[PDB]
Amino acid sequence: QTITSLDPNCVIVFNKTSSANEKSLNVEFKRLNIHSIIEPGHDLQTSYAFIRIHQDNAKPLFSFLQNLDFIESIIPYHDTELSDDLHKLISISKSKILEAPKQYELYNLSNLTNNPKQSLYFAFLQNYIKWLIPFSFFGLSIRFLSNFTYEFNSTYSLFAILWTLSFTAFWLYKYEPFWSDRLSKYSSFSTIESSVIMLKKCCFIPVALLFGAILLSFQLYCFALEIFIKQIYNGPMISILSFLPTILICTFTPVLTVIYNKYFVEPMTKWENHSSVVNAKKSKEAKNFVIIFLSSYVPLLITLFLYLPMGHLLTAEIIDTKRYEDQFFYFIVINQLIQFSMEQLSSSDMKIWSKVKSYQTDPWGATFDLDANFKKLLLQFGYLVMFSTIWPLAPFICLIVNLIVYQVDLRKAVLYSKPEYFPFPIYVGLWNSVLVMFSILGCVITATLTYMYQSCNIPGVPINHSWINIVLYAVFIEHVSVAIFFLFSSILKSS
Amino acid sequence: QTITSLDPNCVIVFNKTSSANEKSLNVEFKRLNIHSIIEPGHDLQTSYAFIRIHQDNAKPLFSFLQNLDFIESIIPYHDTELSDDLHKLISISKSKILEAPKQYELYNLSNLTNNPKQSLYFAFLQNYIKWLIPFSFFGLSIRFLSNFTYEFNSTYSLFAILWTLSFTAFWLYKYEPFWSDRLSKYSSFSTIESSVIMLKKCCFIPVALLFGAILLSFQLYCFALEIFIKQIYNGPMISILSFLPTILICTFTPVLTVIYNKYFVEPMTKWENHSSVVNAKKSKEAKNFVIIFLSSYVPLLITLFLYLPMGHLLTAEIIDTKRYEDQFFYFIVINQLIQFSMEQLSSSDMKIWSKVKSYQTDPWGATFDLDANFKKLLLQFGYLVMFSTIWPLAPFICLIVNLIVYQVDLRKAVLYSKPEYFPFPIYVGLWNSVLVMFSILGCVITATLTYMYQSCNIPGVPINHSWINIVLYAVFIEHVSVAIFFLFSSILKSS
Repeated sequence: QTITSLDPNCVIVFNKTSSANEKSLNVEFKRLNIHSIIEPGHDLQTSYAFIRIHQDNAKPLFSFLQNLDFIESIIPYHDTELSDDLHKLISISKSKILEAPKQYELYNLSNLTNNPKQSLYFAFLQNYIKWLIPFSFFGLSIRFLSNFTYEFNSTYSLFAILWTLSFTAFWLYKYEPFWSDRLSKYSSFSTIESSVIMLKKCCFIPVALLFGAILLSFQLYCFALEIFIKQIYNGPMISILSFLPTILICTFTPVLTVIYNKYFVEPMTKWENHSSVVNAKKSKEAKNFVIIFLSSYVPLLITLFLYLPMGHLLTAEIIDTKRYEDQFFYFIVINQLIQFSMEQLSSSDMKIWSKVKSYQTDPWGATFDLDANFKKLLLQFGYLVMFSTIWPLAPFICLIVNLIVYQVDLRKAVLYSKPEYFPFPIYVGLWNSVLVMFSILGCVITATLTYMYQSCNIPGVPINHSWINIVLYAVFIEHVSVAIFFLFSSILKSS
Repeated sequence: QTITSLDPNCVIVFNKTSSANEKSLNVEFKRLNIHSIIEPGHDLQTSYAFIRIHQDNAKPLFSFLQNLDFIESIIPYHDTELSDDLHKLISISKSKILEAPKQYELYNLSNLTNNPKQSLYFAFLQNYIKWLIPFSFFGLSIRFLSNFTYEFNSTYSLFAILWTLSFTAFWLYKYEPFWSDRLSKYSSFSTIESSVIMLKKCCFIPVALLFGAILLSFQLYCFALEIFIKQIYNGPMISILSFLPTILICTFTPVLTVIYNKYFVEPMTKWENHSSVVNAKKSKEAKNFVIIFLSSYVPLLITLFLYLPMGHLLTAEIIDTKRYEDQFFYFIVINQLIQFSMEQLSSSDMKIWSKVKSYQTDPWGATFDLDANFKKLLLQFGYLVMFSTIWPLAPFICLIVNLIVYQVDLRKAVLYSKPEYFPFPIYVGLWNSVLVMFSILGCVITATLTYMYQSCNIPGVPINHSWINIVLYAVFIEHVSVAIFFLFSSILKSS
């Protein structure tokens, strides 16, 4: 018998160190009911177990495997016909690439892959693209038909606020209920398988605040150094010194992140002692999102809320009128492009063996990480909601990047990602609250920015207002946005 | 057979105009299974039906009554043993009146009467008294031990904010879930027995805003008239003209609310066309709370936030240093006292007949109104949360009034109120959101008042700050309070 003729439904990868003992021999007798073949693993301390299971002899095998406690991992490998079906789904997906993804495609993927975790992220991306199409069209129209005042235009900002609140409410209370119903409704088997915890988690707030203060102070100092070298420093090599601010932040941020995770995030997450590992990973992601937030948006907020307004004060011991334009260009086009760029057995038996090996070793063969894929989308959303009023072409670039990212991620998560959910039944959370916070913050910042710079004294865009009126308007916009979001949430929840 | 020997468990009161037709005989024929006695009602167009039911022949009778559509009301009248037990419970309640009511008494009351609404209201009052006892002791201590600066003391204000947030969170997420579990857990029979509705309700927001603007403008005009009369008016009858402001406000508020209800609240509520009459009553109460809020809290807010600070500005075309003191005294002692003050058959057969008469006619015999009894408590809570920093004796007066009100309301709702829930099983909402709003607003107002008047230039208590810092502090306190409330809610909900 050969692996190809077997058409395995699952691989029981165990450490070959334990398979040196006859436990691997014993599990063969335990598998007297279903065919199995054992082959050496990727390394000398692993050995694959290509087995085929049905809906009948599924629960006993996993009930044994739970107590076996000598298995490295378990993968619900796709068989030949399922692999062909998913290849055909991908082939249908690649055609009409420029067109928005269609809902019925996601239903086929959810019925075939049976992965609610993938379905949730892909539904979020589909909703994002569908809502971004009208925003992209509106941005193009306001940029071209109303090119006279394409920067900080009142109508575009009203549309941005309304679109942000409506999209957040619609996703939270009209689509996410349906799609997350599949998280527990199907929940066939994730192959991975109280108040004191919340009290302990609250104790990390001062630590996050302190580290955010450290990061903010360093970034402010780096901005001061950059403005120094670019305005009032008269050295010969201007260009060479211009790289110092970028390398300084690009070397301090990873160091701060690594010390943060090594000494604060990991020990405190261990101290919390979460029941399930998924909760521990979610808590670590939530704690680590503060650094990402303060490293992604802080430079633009410093350039906009400070620098441009208060530059005239710091003349004693001419501001760049277009600094924010190129900064936003770099953070909305170049940065997203970079992120996309960096992120004796027979031939068929060897193909299956290499597929399992890629599932176990290669970075693209790792299991679908919903958190790391939601984080990039939410960061792009924050960029599109907080600063699209600067450049109305941000929705269009975001839409194009989203289409490319969707077409790449579908292929990766379907063909190469290690499966997690079996077809046969056997025995979002943080990114919603972060999305809501991003929506409110984006509405506030957009309204405040357009109040500030609609009649700004800087040519081609100081403020004809005071530091009191701006803050009062920001508070008013925050309150009105919260009220509008509450009304939308109630209206959509009643359905 | 006599009514006393019958010991009725329920009265089927039907209109005697319909009982002129032989339907009174038809229901008697249906009542061939359980004993029944029919007597003339309170008026010539009503007739009582003293009947006794058990858990067996109860559902068919009530299904007949539902199909009958000629009944006036149905009352689960207490029998002799239940009446004696409730009399004993009241007799136990009256003793230890000055002591806080005990939980086992409420457990006995809920087991005997089986009324979830009464249990909920009395649980709220019990929790309120229990939480107000330490606040009362703290107020006494700060008034007497720290009498030097008893007005607007920082420690008392911090305690007020913390106590408010903790009380709201504890009631919402530790006691209310348990007590409201009995709302549907028992739910034996209330004898009374979607997106378009929410959209239609939202259309009333501009109407409420317009009416609130009208009321606020009128109250501001009357405040200006009062300050003119008492400060810049040199007429002979200074005392007689002092009554005119109060007379004007007390005649304009009732006509304003009567036109509000007759022209706006009723037509719009009918337009929404709520399925249940309970929802209609709740919606009518919610819209009418804006007028009550603006009639109760605005004058003190006008006296504190305005008048005292800006009195010097309006000197041209000496402010009362104790105006707010006497106003708070009147609104926290006298007003609550006024509210409490203003709010051939045998002898036993006559007693039962008169009891049914009182159930059907007398105002104290009306069914227990949870909304009208929650509203008074919430208004007192709003006063105590917004303005107790002025006079630290407010918690003590509130506790005394609450104990008296509880001892009166237990007797009323137990002995005299018409019952709604049967023992045999047969086939809060607005005041929580209002409570949370009162908590946040009270924290904000207390903090702002303490900031303003701790170092006020008015003797015996202009502001050493500006109109910017005060608003900034108010916004900061609102955000901090909402964050603290969210943390408390999460901590208590995880349990």
